[PDB]
Amino acid sequence: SPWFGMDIGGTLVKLSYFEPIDITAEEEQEEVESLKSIRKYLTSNVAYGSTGIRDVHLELKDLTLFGRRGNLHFIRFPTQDLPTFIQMGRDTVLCATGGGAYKFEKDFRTIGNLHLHKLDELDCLVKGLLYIDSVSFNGQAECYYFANASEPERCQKMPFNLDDPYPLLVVNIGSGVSILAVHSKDNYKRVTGTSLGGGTFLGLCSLLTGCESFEEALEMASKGDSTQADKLVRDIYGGDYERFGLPGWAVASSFGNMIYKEKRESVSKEDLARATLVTITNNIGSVARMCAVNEKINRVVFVGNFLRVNTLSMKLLAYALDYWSKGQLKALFLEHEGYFGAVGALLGLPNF
Amino acid sequence: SPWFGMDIGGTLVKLSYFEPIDITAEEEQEEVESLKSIRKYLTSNVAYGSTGIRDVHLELKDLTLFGRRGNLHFIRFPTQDLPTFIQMGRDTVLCATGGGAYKFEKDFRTIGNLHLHKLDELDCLVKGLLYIDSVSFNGQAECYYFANASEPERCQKMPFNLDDPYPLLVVNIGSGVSILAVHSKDNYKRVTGTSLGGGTFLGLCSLLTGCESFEEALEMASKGDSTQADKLVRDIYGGDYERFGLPGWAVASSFGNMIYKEKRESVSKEDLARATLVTITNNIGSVARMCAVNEKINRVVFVGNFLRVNTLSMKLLAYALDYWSKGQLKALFLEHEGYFGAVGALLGLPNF
Ligand SMILES: Nc1ncnc2c1ncn2[C@@H]1O[C@H](COP(=O)(O)OP(=O)(O)NP(=O)(O)O)[C@@H](O)[C@H]1O
Ligand SMILES: Nc1ncnc2c1ncn2[C@@H]1O[C@H](COP(=O)(O)OP(=O)(O)NP(=O)(O)O)[C@@H](O)[C@H]1O
Ligand SMILES: CC(C)c1ccc(CC(=O)N2CCN(c3ccc(C#N)cn3)CC2)cc1
Ligand SMILES: CC(C)c1ccc(CC(=O)N2CCN(c3ccc(C#N)cn3)CC2)cc1
Ligand SMILES: [Mg+2]
Ligand SMILES: [Mg+2]
Repeated sequence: SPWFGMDIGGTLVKLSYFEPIDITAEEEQEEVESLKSIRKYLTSNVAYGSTGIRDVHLELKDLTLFGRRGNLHFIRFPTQDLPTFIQMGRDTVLCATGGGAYKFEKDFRTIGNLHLHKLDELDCLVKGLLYIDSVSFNGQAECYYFANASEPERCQKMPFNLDDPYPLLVVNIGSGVSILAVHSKDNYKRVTGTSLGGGTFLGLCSLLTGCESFEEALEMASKGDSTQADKLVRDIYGGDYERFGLPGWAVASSFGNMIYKEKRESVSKEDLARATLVTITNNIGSVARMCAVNEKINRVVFVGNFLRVNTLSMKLLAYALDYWSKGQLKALFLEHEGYFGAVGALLGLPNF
Repeated sequence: SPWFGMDIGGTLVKLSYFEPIDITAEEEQEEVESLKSIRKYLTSNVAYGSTGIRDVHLELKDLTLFGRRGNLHFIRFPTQDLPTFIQMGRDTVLCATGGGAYKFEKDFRTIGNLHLHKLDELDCLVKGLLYIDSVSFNGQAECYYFANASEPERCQKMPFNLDDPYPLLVVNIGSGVSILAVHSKDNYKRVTGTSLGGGTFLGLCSLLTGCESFEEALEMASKGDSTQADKLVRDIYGGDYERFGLPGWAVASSFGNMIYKEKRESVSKEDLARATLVTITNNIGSVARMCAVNEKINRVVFVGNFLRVNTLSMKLLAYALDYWSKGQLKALFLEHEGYFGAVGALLGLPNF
């Protein structure tokens, strides 16, 4: 049986796969050809079908897991294409997490003799996050922050140490947003959540701009000016609102300038894409800040695939969290952003 | 000099006007004709120009203020039309608040010999709110809640007593959102705010549906089905997420179903209008709940003109705040929702 970990979310399926690299002579002979064929298919291709992608740059090499040396691979594809994955599989013990482990439980059992073990979404997230950080990213730090995020001339990616991680606030930006307070390896709760996450950015941006992919919406947002759509504090006061420390550049009303017909007619798609990203990102950071104050936690780590190849949101979160907390909260990020549930599911394998 | 109070916000100008009803014989003769003309223009018309509206139903009659009996009138018009108001005025001491008191200060001084006194936006809000509640709404309660908001068969408007108001959380839903913790009549702070307020609803709904007015967007939203655009918990899990008490009907990702091209092509404008309202309203209630927990305040009062003629948002806030706090927080509303700053400004008149 191959060692898989699967996180089936609302938008993306994430898969962690452990490739043994210490296969002896007798072990190779005992291999069934279908197992040799699966391992060869996964390691010789980086694109699977039309929508499966292996993130090669995230691979953990020479990892000791369950007493064996191997490489840990990270693979993703849209949940919309899970029926194709299952039909491929019908041509093994599967630890699965995310909402789709329950929604698609009966579909996985169409694969004969397959043993599906459902694991809690946020239980695997914590276990996966603490494991990857503990084994490091091939000797490098798994966690990083943006030093001097208030100054763009100095704002640069710098590694961050989480050797004693607790207490920790985890902000999981997937389709929606889950916010976790991690007090120890076995003591953690879901503080709250918000429904304004990656799916809101993607869904709204698709309505407003007609973009056809997450990467395309990010590309449009990088060329736009969100202030063409948003109403700023200085549009209401003429400048700063000194009494309550609100700078003129702060957004008073997201999309607030779109109440005027002439401004809707002069706004571009790139402006709307950017305003969507800024609106979603600032609201996530603001909610994260409120939970951090309530939980008395000053380390806020952001995960989930809303932030993959999305440096704009990361810098925005880094600047905003630092500015609005007056340097008392630090925005932290992790190289394996969206795969921690898949890893945590894989780690539940010995329990069966 | 007529007694005006003016709150010039980002979207709407609010005006409170005190009409003396105890004018003696000698007082009437000493009246200048322009003062008789202004008083007659305001009390004999309910529509001023093309965009000014007097909310007759809110009028406080036989009010004793500054030692005189009179009626308190409530008038509104768009800030976009303030130049017309000023040009009418150029054909008096003015206490003004809101961001526009600073942005348009030089324009008000084009009226000769006019004395403009700027007052803090949230200072007038608190003073105005506590005053209107103290004098009551013509013998009726100014404050009301929705009893049994969890059950639609019993959900009905019921008056609420605020005779000892403190402590109080005030959630001012204007263009953006301001959240205030009121600890006493002179001790209060702005806890935080969010940029997802009435202007976001109006601005986004205009982009998505082409609606031309706030009332039209509310009319569209009442006919729509927000679940056509939003991704629910049961769309991800297949049902409830029992582990963390998330019901299947809860919104996991606002506009999250708009990532699929076929769902964008079958969604209606009414659905998008409703999803915009639900998204904005739930986020406001969720932020209000987080501030209430942090401030240890269980009375949350919502004001601002996002909720005028908007019972859908009020019931939504009443149900959501009660559900997610398990009955520990009460959503409260006030009949004079958007006029408290204008009233508070009027009350600063003796200080000059
Ligand atoms: N290739 C991609 N396709 C789709 N969305 C992408 C892609 N890359 C990044 N994203 C973003 O990542 C978000 C989903 O991230 P992810 O953490 O995988 O959520 P999820 O687990 O699938 N949904 P959830 O059930 O809430 O956990 C989307 O809403 C997008 O904003
Ligand atoms: N006739 C109307 N015209 C415009 N907006 C309306 C109207 N009726 C209700 N609204 C809503 O009320 C919101 C503005 O309420 P209001 O409390 O007056 O904010 P404001 O003071 O003008 N802006 P702010 O500077 O943030 O205080 C708008 O964003 C709409 O959602
Ligand atoms: C007074 C009226 C006009 C008004 C002004 C401003 C606002 C909005 C507001 O007050 N703010 C914006 C959002 N802010 C953030 C943003 C990101 C992070 C992080 N990480 C934390 N906070 C808080 C302040 C409404 C109405
Ligand atoms: C686990 C993933 C799929 C997920 C589920 C759910 C959510 C959203 C969420 O968790 N919630 C919705 C917003 N909620 C509100 C709404 C109104 C009020 C008030 N007044 C208070 N809370 C909190 C819970 C994200 C990701
Ligand atoms: Mg997920
Ligand atoms: Mg206002």
